[PDB]
Amino acid sequence: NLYFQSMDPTQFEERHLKFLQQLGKGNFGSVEMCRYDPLQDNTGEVVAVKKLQHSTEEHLRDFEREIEILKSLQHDNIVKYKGVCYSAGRRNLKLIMEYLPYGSLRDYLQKHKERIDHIKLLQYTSQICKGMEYLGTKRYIHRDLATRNILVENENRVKIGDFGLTKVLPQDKEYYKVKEPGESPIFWYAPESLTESKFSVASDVWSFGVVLYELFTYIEKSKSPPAEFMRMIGNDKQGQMIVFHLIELLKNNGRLPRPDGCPDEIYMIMTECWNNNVNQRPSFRDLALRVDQIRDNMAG
Ligand SMILES: C[C@]12O[C@H](C[C@]1(O)CO)n1c3ccccc3c3c4c(c5c6ccccc6n2c5c31)CNC4=O
Repeated sequence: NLYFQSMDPTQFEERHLKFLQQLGKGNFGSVEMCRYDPLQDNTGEVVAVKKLQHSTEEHLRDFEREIEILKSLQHDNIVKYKGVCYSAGRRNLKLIMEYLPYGSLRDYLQKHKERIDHIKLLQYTSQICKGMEYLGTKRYIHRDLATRNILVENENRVKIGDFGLTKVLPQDKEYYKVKEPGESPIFWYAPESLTESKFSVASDVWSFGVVLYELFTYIEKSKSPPAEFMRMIGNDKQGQMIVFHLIELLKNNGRLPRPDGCPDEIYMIMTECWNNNVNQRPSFRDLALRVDQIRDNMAG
């Protein structure tokens, strides 16, 4: 009460934050490209700005937690927090981040196959694992690992990007039980996430296996996890029947197929991440080491 705590409201003043264009839609909000030009001389820094799509009291509270999460993270493979803009005369909140020119990893794989080979895919895989190791040290569960939520700075560097679903583990437990679910990326979910609403570092590892799958399909049409799972379930199915069949499929060892051209060793990593036994999944530290040893064990 007596003394409130707030980010520096003069760091990014709304009157110097110039809207350039929309960048995309993410968890609970949208992202725009702006220029922050306090010397109004057509210089300044380009930045990315996240804003809520539905500014309810609950969503604003969740957004504050998301902002605090990102601000607490400093890592080469996590998108950089820059600050907050208290816009609308300090009666609104927007998140300011660094601008990463190539957008989502999902879109980069589709648009820039000319400069992607397996060496680059393994490099991105390694970087993703290291960012996830770092999140683990803060007891953060990302909860939406997918190439749509990873960002590309340049052909040599990717960064985990969208923290809209991220949760902090309770102090006394190794999982977070979500008790108000909204829109769920079910084709990235671990089985215990589908059946018990339990999220953990190990469920992030499951989803990382789907990310690895995505990388090695090169976002080829018809190979995405939704398209492949729907092909296995039956493209006709609708509503909850889809979830029922997905759960039944995963519990009895149905899995995404090996992508064309994917080495058996990379597919085996995917398979080990996709273990119904939560405790037997590898750690992100195991995965970073194994992937970097594979990379290092090539000639050169
Ligand atoms: C919504 C989304 O818009 C596109 C990619 C994206 O993640 C959607 O796939 N998107 C871009 C498309 C083309 C160029 C740049 C971006 C971009 C950026 C960010 C984000 C970001 C941060 C937090 C949540 C979502 C974010 N996006 C971002 C984003 C953060 N910094 C960015 O440069």
